[PDB]
Amino acid sequence: MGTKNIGKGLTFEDILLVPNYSEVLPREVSLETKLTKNVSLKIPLISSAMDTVTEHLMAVGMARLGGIGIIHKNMDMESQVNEVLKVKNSGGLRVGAAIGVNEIERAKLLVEAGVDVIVLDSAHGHSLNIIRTLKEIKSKMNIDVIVGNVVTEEATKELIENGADGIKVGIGPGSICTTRIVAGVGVPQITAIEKCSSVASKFGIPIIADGGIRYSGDIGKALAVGASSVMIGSILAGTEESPGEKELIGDTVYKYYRGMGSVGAMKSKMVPEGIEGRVKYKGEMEGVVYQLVGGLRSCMGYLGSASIEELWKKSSYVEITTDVEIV
Amino acid sequence: MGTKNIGKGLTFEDILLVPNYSEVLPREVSLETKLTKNVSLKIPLISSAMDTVTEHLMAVGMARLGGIGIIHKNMDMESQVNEVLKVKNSGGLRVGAAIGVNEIERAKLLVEAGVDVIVLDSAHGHSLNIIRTLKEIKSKMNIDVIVGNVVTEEATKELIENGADGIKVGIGPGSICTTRIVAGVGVPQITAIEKCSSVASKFGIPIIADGGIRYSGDIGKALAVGASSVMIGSILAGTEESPGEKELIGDTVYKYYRGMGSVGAMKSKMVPEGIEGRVKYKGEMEGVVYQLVGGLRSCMGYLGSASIEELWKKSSYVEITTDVEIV
Amino acid sequence: AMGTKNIGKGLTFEDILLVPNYSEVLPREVSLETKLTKNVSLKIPLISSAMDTVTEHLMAVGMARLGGIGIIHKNMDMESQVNEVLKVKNSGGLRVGAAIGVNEIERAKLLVEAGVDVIVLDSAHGHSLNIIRTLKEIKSKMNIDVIVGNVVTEEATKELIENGADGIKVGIGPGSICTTRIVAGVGVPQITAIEKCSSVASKFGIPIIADGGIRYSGDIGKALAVGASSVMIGSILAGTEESPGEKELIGDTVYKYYRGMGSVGAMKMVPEGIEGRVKYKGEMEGVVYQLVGGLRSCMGYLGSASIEELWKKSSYVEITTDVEIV
Amino acid sequence: MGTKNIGKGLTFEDILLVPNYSEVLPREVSLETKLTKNVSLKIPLISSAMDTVTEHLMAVGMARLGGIGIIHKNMDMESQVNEVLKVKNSGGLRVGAAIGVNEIERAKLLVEAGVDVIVLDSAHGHSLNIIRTLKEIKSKMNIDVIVGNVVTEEATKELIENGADGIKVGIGPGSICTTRIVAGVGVPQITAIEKCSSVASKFGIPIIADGGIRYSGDIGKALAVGASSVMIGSILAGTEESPGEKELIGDTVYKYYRGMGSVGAMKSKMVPEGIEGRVKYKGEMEGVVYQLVGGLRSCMGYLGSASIEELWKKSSYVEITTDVEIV
Ligand SMILES: C/C(=N\OCCN)c1cccc(C(C)(C)NC(=O)Nc2ccc(Cl)c([N+](=O)[O-])c2)c1
Ligand SMILES: C/C(=N\OCCN)c1cccc(C(C)(C)NC(=O)Nc2ccc(Cl)c([N+](=O)[O-])c2)c1
Ligand SMILES: C/C(=N\OCCN)c1cccc(C(C)(C)NC(=O)Nc2ccc(Cl)c([N+](=O)[O-])c2)c1
Ligand SMILES: C/C(=N\OCCN)c1cccc(C(C)(C)NC(=O)Nc2ccc(Cl)c([N+](=O)[O-])c2)c1
Ligand SMILES: O=c1[nH]cnc2c1ncn2[C@@H]1O[C@H](COP(=O)(O)O)[C@@H](O)[C@H]1O
Ligand SMILES: O=c1[nH]cnc2c1ncn2[C@@H]1O[C@H](COP(=O)(O)O)[C@@H](O)[C@H]1O
Ligand SMILES: O=c1[nH]cnc2c1ncn2[C@@H]1O[C@H](COP(=O)(O)O)[C@@H](O)[C@H]1O
Ligand SMILES: O=c1[nH]cnc2c1ncn2[C@@H]1O[C@H](COP(=O)(O)O)[C@@H](O)[C@H]1O
Repeated sequence: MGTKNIGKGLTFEDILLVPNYSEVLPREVSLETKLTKNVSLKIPLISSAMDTVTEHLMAVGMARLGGIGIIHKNMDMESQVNEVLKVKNSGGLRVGAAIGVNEIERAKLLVEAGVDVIVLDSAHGHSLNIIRTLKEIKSKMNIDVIVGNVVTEEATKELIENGADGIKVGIGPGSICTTRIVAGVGVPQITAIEKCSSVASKFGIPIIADGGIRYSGDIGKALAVGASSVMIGSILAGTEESPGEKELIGDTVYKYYRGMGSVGAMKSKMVPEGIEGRVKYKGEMEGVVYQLVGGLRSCMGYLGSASIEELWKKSSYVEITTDVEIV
Repeated sequence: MGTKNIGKGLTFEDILLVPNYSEVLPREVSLETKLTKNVSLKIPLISSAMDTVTEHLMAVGMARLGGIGIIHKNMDMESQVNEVLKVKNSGGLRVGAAIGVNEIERAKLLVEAGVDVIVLDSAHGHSLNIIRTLKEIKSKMNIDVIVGNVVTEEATKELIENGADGIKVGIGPGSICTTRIVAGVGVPQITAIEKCSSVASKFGIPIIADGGIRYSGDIGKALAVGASSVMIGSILAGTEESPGEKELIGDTVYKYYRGMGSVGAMKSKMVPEGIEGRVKYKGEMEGVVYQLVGGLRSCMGYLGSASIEELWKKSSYVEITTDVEIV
Repeated sequence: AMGTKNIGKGLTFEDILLVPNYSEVLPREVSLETKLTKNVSLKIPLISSAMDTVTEHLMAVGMARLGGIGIIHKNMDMESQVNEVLKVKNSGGLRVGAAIGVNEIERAKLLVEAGVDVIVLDSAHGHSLNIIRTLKEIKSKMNIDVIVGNVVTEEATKELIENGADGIKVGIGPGSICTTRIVAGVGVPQITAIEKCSSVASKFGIPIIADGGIRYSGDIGKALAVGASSVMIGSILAGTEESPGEKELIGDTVYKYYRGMGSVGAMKMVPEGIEGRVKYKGEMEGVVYQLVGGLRSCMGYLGSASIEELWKKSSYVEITTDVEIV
Repeated sequence: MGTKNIGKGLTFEDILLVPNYSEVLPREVSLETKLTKNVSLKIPLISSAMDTVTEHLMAVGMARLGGIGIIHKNMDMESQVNEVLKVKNSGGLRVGAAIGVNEIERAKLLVEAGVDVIVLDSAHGHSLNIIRTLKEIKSKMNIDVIVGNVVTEEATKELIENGADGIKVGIGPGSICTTRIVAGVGVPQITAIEKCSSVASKFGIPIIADGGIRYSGDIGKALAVGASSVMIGSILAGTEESPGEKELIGDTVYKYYRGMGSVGAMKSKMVPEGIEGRVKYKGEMEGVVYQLVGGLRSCMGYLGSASIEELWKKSSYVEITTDVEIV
């Protein structure tokens, strides 16, 4: 009854994947995927380009486990290049790096330093400035470019037309995100993946599902509705390999975790669109990633899918509504 | 299922605005709007006509920042006139003043005092007494009259036909409102703005979205579905410029904030339709208004809208369902 | 809706809001006169519940004086119930009701002889053989208006009316102290239940009593708006001084006992009500004043000068379900 | 709005049963039911095959009250056989026993020991391994086999065609279940029973509703939408007859209750799909079961159903939205 009402948006919590006939065990499924149309991964996990999540140590950790880390850009170009070189000089290991609009010089140095992918990011990926930066990169240098963040078919189509090698989806869903309350803007993440994958898959362009992952189950849901990989922040921020500081709040140890659109991140008249928060310290990332990969394998076993491509073809979900004390 | 069921009603929390292709930056958008058909504002913010929110200092503050304040009527005619004169005597600043049903004498004195707009208020705007008062004002004096509060198409049409220069929308959504629980009456504010805007827009008559604003994001939502401006109470009640008293509750400083239909406000056999509450002290209104305006600019940027006219044209929304500890 | 046994969405009071109409009537001007049964009228549409923590003679005298009516509960010997009814009648000839259960023909007889104005035939499941038999037997042996409940369906409403019901009490599920939903898994949301039952009863001119679930004055307006002629109230009145419930100090607050008639204590088993406590509210007149005031406000918003007009003009909208009150 | 969306899933809390005309009292209803196509029970209650719920003492209690207990498999074959023999030597009492995939030797020993039903269970019942194990059992020995857990029509149909004598439904609903959050997989239990019973009732094959029972009212709901019986874990875990350990926490006594997919159960590199929890100690199981049976009787009385078969015929439900302090 609303003219401007385009429908009901679903987030991860709104749905559950329905089991299929299965002939494959969790241990047997292949988790190989495409990061961009020219770069592959062994597992579909990416660490977020945030200054409390990913520098060289996190990037090295991610790559060793078959994923990839995106070096954040909240540092001068020289330091970012050096972080990339740190990962690259640690054996033949893939690594990514973030840039912002009009940062062509930063992009050039990164590419020279041997980065495998450039992540061109903005709060609003479907914009004139972003597209102009994209076209400039593709014409000046030889590199795969992931562009984001977008949530619509139209955005996805236009970015692909201008040379996007990967599409990053997510406005609204981040754990430290306040765009939804500051600007009133967003799209629930399942719906956003569905819309963007509906265009991108037609062109063989990978969708990165960015933000809102809380449990391993969410990874399965994101991939099932069309994503090729997921980008993760808060979960990895609590690990020993994250660059964030530590603080003892009362009894337990916490790691700092802040949005790149927070007051503190922007200092490194403002209208912040992210908070500065704390997450519980969780130790080594390897144990953390193992559980995440373990959960996804279990999911794909339930859906009888031996690969992500198969999962796209076989998956379906149900909408759900939203006395034992756990030890 | 019920014949009397007119459908599902949405409030601000129920929806999220969808991003469009954008070639305008937040800093570049124009927030100019019409308060009434003959009075314009530089920003679409109005402070509520309540005795804990708007007297002359709040009204001056709002006017200086491009908005307007409505002097409340919980005082003798002479006192209300003097408050208006205080705003008027400090630069050529705009100001409004509230009156109730049959208060023709008060309105006359306010108009003579140079008030820019009269706000004819009632719990139930769509009524015989309100219409009569409106017609009497329009025939005895020359001034723009805003009439409210209403939530239906029929109400909006009738008030416009009888000469209303602006329509104030909102029954149910105010933070201190108990009409919904005392009378069981109301309409969720997004739905109410849509219904009323569907009639008023072709007439070129501005809709004021009154009540329920908690975050800057809500302002964007209100304007996007048809409103020309928003009226705000509780957010401004906490500022140093509001007339409410201060109380120290344990650790933090609070300001009094009460509905004009509360027992205490009606004392200044009763059946109250508002509560007497407290809100945290927030300091200078300038910083508060800065954030609100900033959030709206962010919104219009996401929606590629360089003006409010453009926002009405381009906006769409999605209906939504309703680990990190903030520092 | 995907399930073959799914008959649709059920709405309770909290699920909806009444939409304002054009109004030419003030809250003070509306008439609250209504029918209790097709032969008994009331000045206000409020009934106090037939529970042993809510209504004995003092509550029933309170209700009647204010324009409503009280239903004396049946958790007492027959002679005792008659004496309560006689206490109400001895003071101004005020109207009063009384509850009976299935097969309690002797009790109904004594009550009618005592001058009761209406008999309330009550069961957990009103649409049953035993209830129908008792109803038919009453109508044939004595001359009295009989309210029957509780029911939630069109077919229940129709059959009870065809067997002589003078009023229909609607409510399975909504009571504040009710656990039928949890114990039996049974019930219908109260807005939907009133709509279904009134759709049948309005054709025969038989009043609907909306029983249970009232928390705020606004709920009264909603119930009447969708077809009810009156509402029955328990927990709100249970905290008043006129209620027969005991009082207990818990912490720094005085509480009144309030228990379901299907609770262990009331029956003294598979209980379908809880034993609870409600905050003490003082005299009932002030409480009833607020309730009536809120309903007047509602009828003013909906431009309805009477309950009849409210039935004709009312519509509602479905809704989704940092100012700190002093 | 989503193509892979198969609809809204309902759990127990989402519905309420609608009363029918009744000519039967709660005390008059028959609770007799089929456990499998060749085994009948006096009441439709089964205790879960978990090591904190059912060993011989629980199984004897369930049998004497008219139901049945399923001896868990987290013990050696000889120990499980010994538990079965303990129940059989306590008079002619029904008893069941659980096996996993490929546990043909275990099944043979249990059958030779006089077990009345084999419960072939897996996290994902609709799989190649489960089907092969089923066909192997049916071909090598003579016993009724209950197979689970499944949530779909296709799964139900295939297991039945391959010789299942009972179908256990439930992926998602258990009180200690985290398959939902670890794998992102599940189906709300009312919907799951509906889908599976739509197939199984055509073949006269009983549906067991497994998991998520919290109140007696839930049993009525499960049977009403097509189940022949319900399996219960958490409710019975707190009884004196459960094998769980006891522990004082504060001033209240708790019993241990853990998923069989918990790390604690699998110890008796893990990716658990159940939690380790505690439930309040509730004394003898007899009083507990009495309330559940009484609740179901009350339900069938409301629905005018003198038997479960009649309940299937007459039942309907409504979908619902989801100041008195209890003593
Ligand atoms: C929200 C955000 N990042 O989010 C990542 C995707 N969820 C973020 C990161 C750093 C700074 C900021 C800040 C600077 C706080 N805010 C924005 O940039 N907001 C914004 C609003 C509308 C538009 Cl159209 C544009 N734009 O680039 O043209 C930007 C935000
Ligand atoms: C609720 C309210 N204001 O709300 C502002 C808009 N949300 C308010 C303010 C002062 C006094 C009151 C009081 C006096 C407490 N309440 C009403 O006036 N209620 C009301 C109900 C229905 C009608 Cl039909 C009429 N009417 O005069 O025609 C009035 C309420
Ligand atoms: C639930 C209830 N009253 O509710 C009033 C309306 N909500 C109540 C009052 C006293 C005792 C009880 C008790 C005795 C606790 N429970 C029932 O009577 N339950 C019940 C269930 C199904 C049927 Cl079919 C019948 N029946 O008489 O035919 C009765 C309940
Ligand atoms: C979840 C569960 N039981 O649930 C009972 C019914 N809800 C459970 C019990 C013991 C171990 C486990 C463990 C071992 C923790 N997890 C699984 O077995 N998970 C799983 C995932 C997908 C598949 Cl395709 C299969 N499989 O049948 O090969 C198994 C889980
Ligand atoms: O300040 C911000 N505001 C909104 N989103 C942000 C901000 N900073 C980072 N993000 C996004 O949030 C994601 C992480 O989401 P999380 O894993 O749910 O913590 C990142 O990959 C970014 O896309
Ligand atoms: O007592 C009352 N009851 C209901 N609404 C009120 C009352 N007093 C003021 N209002 C409305 O509530 C608005 C403020 O809502 P808020 O900004 O959400 O606090 C005012 O502009 C009035 O329209
Ligand atoms: O024990 C019980 N179980 C269920 N309903 C009850 C029980 N006792 C009283 N009731 C109902 O609950 C109504 C009161 O509801 P309340 O006003 O919401 O407290 C009564 O008028 C009865 O219809
Ligand atoms: O570890 C587990 N993960 C998920 N489900 C489990 C696990 N262990 C047992 N279950 C299921 O949960 C049921 C008990 O559900 P409850 O009665 O709601 O506690 C059992 O009968 C099993 O079907």
